[PDB]
Amino acid sequence: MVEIILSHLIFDQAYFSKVWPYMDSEYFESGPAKNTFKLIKSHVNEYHSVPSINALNVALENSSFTETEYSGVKTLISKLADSPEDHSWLVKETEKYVQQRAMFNATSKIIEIQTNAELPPEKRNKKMPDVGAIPDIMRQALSISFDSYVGHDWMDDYEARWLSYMNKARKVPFKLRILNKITKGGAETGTLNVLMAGVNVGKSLGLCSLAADYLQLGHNVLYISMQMAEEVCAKRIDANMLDVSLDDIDDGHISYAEYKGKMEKWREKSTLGRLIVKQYPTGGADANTFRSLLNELKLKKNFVPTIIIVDYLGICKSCRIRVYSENSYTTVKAIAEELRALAVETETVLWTAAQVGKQAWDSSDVNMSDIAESAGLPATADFMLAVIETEELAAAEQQLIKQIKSRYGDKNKWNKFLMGVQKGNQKWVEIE
Amino acid sequence: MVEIILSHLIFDQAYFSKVWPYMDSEYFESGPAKNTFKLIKSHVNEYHSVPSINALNVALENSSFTETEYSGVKTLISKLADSPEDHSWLVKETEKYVQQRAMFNATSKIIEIQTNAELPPEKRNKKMPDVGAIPDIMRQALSISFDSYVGHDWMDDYEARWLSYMNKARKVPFKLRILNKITKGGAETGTLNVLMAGVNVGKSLGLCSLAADYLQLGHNVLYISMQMAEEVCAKRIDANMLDVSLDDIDDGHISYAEYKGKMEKWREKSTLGRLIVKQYPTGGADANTFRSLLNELKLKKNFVPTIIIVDYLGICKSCRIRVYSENSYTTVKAIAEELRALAVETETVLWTAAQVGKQAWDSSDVNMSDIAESAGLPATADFMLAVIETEELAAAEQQLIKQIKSRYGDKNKWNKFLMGVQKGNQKWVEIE
Amino acid sequence: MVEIILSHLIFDQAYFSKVWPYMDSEYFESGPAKNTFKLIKSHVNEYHSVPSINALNVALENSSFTETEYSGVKTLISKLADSPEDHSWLVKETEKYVQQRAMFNATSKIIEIQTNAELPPEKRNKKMPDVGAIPDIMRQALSISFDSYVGHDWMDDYEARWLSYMNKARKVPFKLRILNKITKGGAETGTLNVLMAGVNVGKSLGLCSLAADYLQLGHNVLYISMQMAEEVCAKRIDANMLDVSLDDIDDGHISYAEYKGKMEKWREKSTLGRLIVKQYPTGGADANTFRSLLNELKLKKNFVPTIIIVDYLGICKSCRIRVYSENSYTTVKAIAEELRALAVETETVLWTAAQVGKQAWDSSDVNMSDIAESAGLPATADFMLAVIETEELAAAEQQLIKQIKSRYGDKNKWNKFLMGVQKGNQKWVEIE
Amino acid sequence: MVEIILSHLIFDQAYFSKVWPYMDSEYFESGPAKNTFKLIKSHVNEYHSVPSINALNVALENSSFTETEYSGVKTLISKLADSPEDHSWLVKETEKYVQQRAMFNATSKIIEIQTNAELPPEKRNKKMPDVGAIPDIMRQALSISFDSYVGHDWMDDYEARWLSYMNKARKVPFKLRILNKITKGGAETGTLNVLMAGVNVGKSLGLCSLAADYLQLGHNVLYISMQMAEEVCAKRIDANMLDVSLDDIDDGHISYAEYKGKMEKWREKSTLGRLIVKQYPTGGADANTFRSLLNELKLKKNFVPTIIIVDYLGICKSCRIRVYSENSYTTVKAIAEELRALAVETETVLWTAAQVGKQAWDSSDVNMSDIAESAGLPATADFMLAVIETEELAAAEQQLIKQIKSRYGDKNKWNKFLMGVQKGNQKWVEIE
DNA sequence: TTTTTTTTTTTT
Ligand SMILES: Nc1ncnc2c1ncn2[C@@H]1O[C@H](COP(=O)(O)OP(=O)(O)OP(O)(O)=S)[C@@H](O)[C@H]1O
Ligand SMILES: Nc1ncnc2c1ncn2[C@@H]1O[C@H](COP(=O)(O)OP(=O)(O)OP(O)(O)=S)[C@@H](O)[C@H]1O
Ligand SMILES: Nc1ncnc2c1ncn2[C@@H]1O[C@H](COP(=O)(O)OP(=O)(O)OP(O)(O)=S)[C@@H](O)[C@H]1O
Ligand SMILES: [Mg+2]
Ligand SMILES: [Mg+2]
Ligand SMILES: [Mg+2]
Repeated sequence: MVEIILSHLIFDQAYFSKVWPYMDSEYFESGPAKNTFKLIKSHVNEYHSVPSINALNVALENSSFTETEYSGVKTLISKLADSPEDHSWLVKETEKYVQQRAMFNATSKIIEIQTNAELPPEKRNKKMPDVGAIPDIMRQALSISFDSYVGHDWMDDYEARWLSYMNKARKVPFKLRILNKITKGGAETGTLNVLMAGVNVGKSLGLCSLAADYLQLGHNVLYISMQMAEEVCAKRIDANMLDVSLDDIDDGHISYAEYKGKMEKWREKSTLGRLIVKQYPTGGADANTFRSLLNELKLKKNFVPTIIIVDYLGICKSCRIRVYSENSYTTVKAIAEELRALAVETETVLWTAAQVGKQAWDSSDVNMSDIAESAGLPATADFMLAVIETEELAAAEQQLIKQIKSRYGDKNKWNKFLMGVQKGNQKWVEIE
Repeated sequence: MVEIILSHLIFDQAYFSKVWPYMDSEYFESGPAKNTFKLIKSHVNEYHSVPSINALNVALENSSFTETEYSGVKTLISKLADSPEDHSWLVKETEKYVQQRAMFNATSKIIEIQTNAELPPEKRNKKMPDVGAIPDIMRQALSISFDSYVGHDWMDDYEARWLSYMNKARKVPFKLRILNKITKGGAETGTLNVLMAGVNVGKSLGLCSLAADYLQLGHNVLYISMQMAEEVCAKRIDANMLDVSLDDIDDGHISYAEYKGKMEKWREKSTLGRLIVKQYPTGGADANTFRSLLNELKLKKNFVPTIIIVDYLGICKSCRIRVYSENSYTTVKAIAEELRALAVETETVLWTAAQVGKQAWDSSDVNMSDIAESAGLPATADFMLAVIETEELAAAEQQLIKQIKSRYGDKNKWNKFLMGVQKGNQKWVEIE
Repeated sequence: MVEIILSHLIFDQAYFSKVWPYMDSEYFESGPAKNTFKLIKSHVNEYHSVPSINALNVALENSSFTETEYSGVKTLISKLADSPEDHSWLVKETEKYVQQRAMFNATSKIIEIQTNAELPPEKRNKKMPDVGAIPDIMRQALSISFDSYVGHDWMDDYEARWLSYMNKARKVPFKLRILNKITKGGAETGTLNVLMAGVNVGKSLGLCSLAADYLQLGHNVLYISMQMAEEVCAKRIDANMLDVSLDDIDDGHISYAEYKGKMEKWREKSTLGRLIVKQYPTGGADANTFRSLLNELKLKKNFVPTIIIVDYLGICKSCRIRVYSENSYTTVKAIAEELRALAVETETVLWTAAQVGKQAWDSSDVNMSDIAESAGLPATADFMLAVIETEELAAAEQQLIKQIKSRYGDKNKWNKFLMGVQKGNQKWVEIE
Repeated sequence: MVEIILSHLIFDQAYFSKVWPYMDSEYFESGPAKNTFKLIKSHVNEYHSVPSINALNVALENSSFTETEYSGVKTLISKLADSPEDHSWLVKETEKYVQQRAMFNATSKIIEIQTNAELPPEKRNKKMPDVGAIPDIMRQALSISFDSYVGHDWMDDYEARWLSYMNKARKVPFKLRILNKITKGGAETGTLNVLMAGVNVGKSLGLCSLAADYLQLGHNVLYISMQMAEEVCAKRIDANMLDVSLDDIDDGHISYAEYKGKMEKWREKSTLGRLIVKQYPTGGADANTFRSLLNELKLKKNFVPTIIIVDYLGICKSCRIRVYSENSYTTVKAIAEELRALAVETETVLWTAAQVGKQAWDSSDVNMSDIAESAGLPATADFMLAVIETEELAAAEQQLIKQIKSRYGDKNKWNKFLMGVQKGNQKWVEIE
């Protein structure tokens, strides 16, 4: 029914107002229909009005396509004529036609991706998406229903807004009291929280301590280590949970009986979730890789995480920018934005680590301007905490956590407090 | 390869154990292959054992099909032979075949769903799923593999992680008591270890001493040199091992009797490894060149290294970044990441050296901020030591090895420790 | 004998382990044999084992091949069969076949090289080697035997190392005993030696004196002067060797009989080499230019230098770097690395010059931190020297040398030795 | 080409004496060309003189030739003319022909060697060289050049070098006795010479003066100005040459009659050169635009300069630096290198100006350390005169010339000298 | 040819 759609795009102002915002060039044909719609779209972009038959003929004469295409477009334009119709049958039929064409294009692209990925490398016609984003494309084929959400009205829609304040399902409480106090109830789902410490100051000890604390509070935690292996992170978690020093495990001061007893005692407790550690090579995982990991975890292991942790965003690969194409600023900003998009998609608290510049190392204070790889990371991150350690603090078994970007509350209040990091047990303890 | 799959299902046993749970009748065909697999599955369900060829013939006789296909099935079971193929290739090829067939089935299913949706509701099939199920089932076809483990589970896999604590399987001792003490068992496999010092301060001296100590502990050590050539390194090793000064070699104070006698005395030891010294042009070798070198070392001789000593990573080239496309920071970070990836792939301890800045060449203390080239090298490294030499230290044949970074222990317990350095013998001795 | 080679690759473990590491795809043909070897090589790379017939004709042959290629590969794979042949005749015949194919490929390559170079520019197919490097390709093709020579085994190659020690077949002695007692026999072959003096302090008087000494020692010397003309240097050499003041050759106090006669005196001496002087514009000569000059000298003048003296390292250009960089650190380091690579490739002692920092001007002592252009140059140099004659040594015709970096020995043993400069004769004399 | 070669062997003397030693029978053909050269070689041997074309015909008349050869030889002899080609093109073309024929013969010989090598050992030719001789044979093909001049060969070019010292082939006098005294006969070709303008001491006045003394000595001078127009610079030149004060021209004291009379008086003198003034915008002239200007002047104006004077080094731009700066050190160092490269490649004396440090401005004495361009100009400059002005020197109409860097001669011989600067006529006169 | 981030280096 392409002829009817074009005719009522021309000879119906009411029809054009609703269907146009959604009409696209890939929904008609590879011949006369697409060319006619391209003519109409160019005229609309140039004059912001629906062209007439004379305007279409003039644009057709000032066009460069061949004789066959010219004749087809001329016949199609000559066949366009308004008919007595009703707005509803046309809008519903157009929605059905657009949905069918979107599904057809999506399945054609799916077949193309499958037949392209099944090719020897270096001859796979790059810039074509991989099989990993096969379902997502189909998800885009179903989100076309002529029902775009205009937005949220402050006065018209306030009961629904008020039924989001006492819900509190968005906030995931910590286990430390100070972190809950500064965040006013803990971190929120669909966010990107960051730890900035430097090199060998913490920043993975803190992530492991957070993972252990969330695990004790009945949470499913997905640790993703882009550098350290799976047994080192698991060893850190074991040291945190079992209250056994990493030196004791290395020096064999803990027996198999004690280890088994502690593990079974933790297992028999109802207030304990599941922690899963996954390792990827440095620069070999992205947002799409994490989504594939999420899907295979949900299917194979029936594991649905809420506290997804990534060891370092700077070590991950952007899923949109080719490697080493853009500078550190753009690449890191894109990676952080994609991670935040993943977090809001799966509705999980995302925790990450970030390096500071060389000038901030061995300094008694770390500012937000000391971020290493990009200034956009603080802009695209919900909460950031700076971990500072000096010789005096190290001798006191304490670290100073400074609130650098506090989006859940006022950062001026409680800006710097001293945590009791214990490096042997990979644990954070409070001083209150 | 359905014939191979069926033959190794009937005959091979470990392949049957690994591949049978991930087998469905929809993966094979709609003809003789499907019928044969159905017969095998029925037999294995009746009797919990793999059938034989005579059993297959009996099942065909008692459980019959239409002769049209029955002839094709009986001629299909005439070629299944033992054919002792290797297990890894067979498993990988079967996995690829089942993944391809799953993708084909998912595409056909989504096409059928789309076709059914187009049909009017009066005559549309009821067993077919709705269009909304198209994405998820596609995901069900994306995550199909033979990997029963998707990650590391803290509570599920408490066993097989305690084994890694009893038997280290990662630690490699240092032959020096101070380094073992500050490392708690020595450097670990799949790690990048760095000695940082000023120009001609003794980066090669320390690396040669470590190589000699590893060689005395029955280790395969591969010394790759982008500079310093080859012979020069073997002379340093000879000075360390044969207890002859460098001046003696270049002044002719050692006879061929002493040299050959000491070499054969070392050869008679059963606790001696192999030391291959390889030379590459400065800036003319990368991680892939190292992988090719390892492959040719494994082929042309029975040499698989456990220690890999790269003389200086700064004078290597990245296997991803084009030459001089990026600055020092990005290139050196990429080189360090590639070297660590090589280390984790080969499960070897990779030692290397790095230069310090121009400002630290005449300083009694060297900080992590004094690293030359990238600041991401300390981030990528697993263990970094700073070699400091001053006039007072040189007057006593000693250096000031300082812990810059340590993923093996707390860097503050023994941060700075004096080490006697015999430059004539190119040897590190410990003060006792 | 391609069929026999492939058959015994598939069906012989000993033959495979003997001949596979020396196999290349450029040896068989441009038809079925090359495709079969590609399949075998891909299988061995992927699974580290020799493929079987089933793996070849099922798991691998189902790939992107045309009908003719598919038929040829099928026929060749079906024709493969194990044949009983002695495993001393097979290896020798395979080695002969490989050598013949390498020679054939080299001949075709040099024919293509000549055809390309015969064509006029703008169509000359860059990155293809010039006509000068025809003999090296043929020589490489000649030495294509199946001998395992990967690196320098420490225990297996101590005989050759001792031969190198006793022959001292790396040292090139100086004519000055002071420079021989600190270098333990002079400079080594594959080395980069540097002089740092300042502005109008030396830095070419020293290079000219070293060239004159090497000329008197029978060495072939190549003086590449980027900053000085081909004649300004020669005249300095004449002043050094003829014991005539540099001013006397300008005012005219030396008669032609003296000049020609003194020259004839040197010519009659059999311990005199060639000091060929070649000038390049300042900033217009790289390592590739020097290689072209070496090839031209070898072909035309039959001149193979043992000493290469570049008048100034910092006014050359980098062959690897394509876009000029305002950062002097990277450019000078790249130039030094390329020069040292050239030196180790040609086994020629390479002397050059470096500029000291303005702070070091009129300073009684010059440290290594006074290097001006780059801090990477001292890291790549094998031996550096500093000239620090400020004001009083000039009145006594003296120059003090500090020995800033010494890779031939301990630089703290004889740090200063107060060389006897003579600027009129442009030479160095000892203070014995 | 063979016809031309034989014709100019018969009918020329310089061509014969130049190309006969490099002429062989195998270089021509297997029919007319080779036989005809054989006749020339035969006659050149029995009678040591070039045969007459009739004598060459007499050789054909009296020689063993097959009917076809004898005819072929007669036709070729009748086809030789005494036409006059240019010598350089003839020598170059016959060299190329000889090189191509030698390469073809060597390639055919190595192919024949390889073919003979792949033959039954019992059955092969003994005279054919072994395969190992292939790389040497090609070398003999590449060692064919009518004239070998790769650089300056010491002990092989001493007679030519002496003719350079006596004839002062490189020196260009100054017309000022003091400047000739300190340069041992003037500046040299292929050099960069700069004057260190101090505190508002000067701006082009000196370079304009240098553009008059060279003009009076007969040299072609190209004055490139950036901060001035052509008319203004030529007005400064007129002031110096016509003895008219600079302000007198603007005021109008000098009339057209006197101006034209003085100009024609200068034109009558045969000891006068040509001055070409070219203007470029500030920062819009790198030392690659100057090459284009020289090419245009040579092609169109036939003006090949011996002196090139650039108004100001700082105003110039680097050919390949992209980013320019009003007063940046990196640009000045690059500009100096590019200008000196231009001087070397054009064999011209290049003069320019640069600013100095404020300390050099306040202090009457100027140190190389006290220079705006440090380690950049006193490294690429053969001569650097420090022209500074003092109120006392001003009151006496003088300027103290100090010699800060003299590659030509000893810097301390005559370092300080007083110059009679006239600021009105823009002139330098000597002081008794 | 400019523009902007980050780093590293060096010169004043
Ligand atoms: N095995 C161990 N035993 C004891 N202490 C350890 C051990 N590993 C690490 N530490 C301590 O933990 C501190 C911080 O460890 P990490 O969390 O790995 O630092 P980091 O910031 O994550 O390292 P990078 O540079 O970001 S990869 C170190 O400085 C050590 O003091
Ligand atoms: N060939 C040698 N003969 C004698 N002593 C040497 C020799 N090479 C090095 N040394 C001594 O050992 C010290 C360190 O040398 P290396 O370990 O080779 O240098 P490095 O720290 O690797 O730095 P580079 O690579 O030379 S910039 C020197 O400063 C000397 O004291
Ligand atoms: N013709 C000469 N007569 C006498 N002494 C000279 C002569 N040329 C140079 N010198 C002296 O030689 C030294 C100059 O060093 P050179 O060997 O020319 O190299 P350089 O000048 O230091 O290099 P740069 O980059 O040009 S500063 C000074 O001590 C001069 O006095
Ligand atoms: Mg970390
Ligand atoms: Mg080194
Ligand atoms: Mg010089």
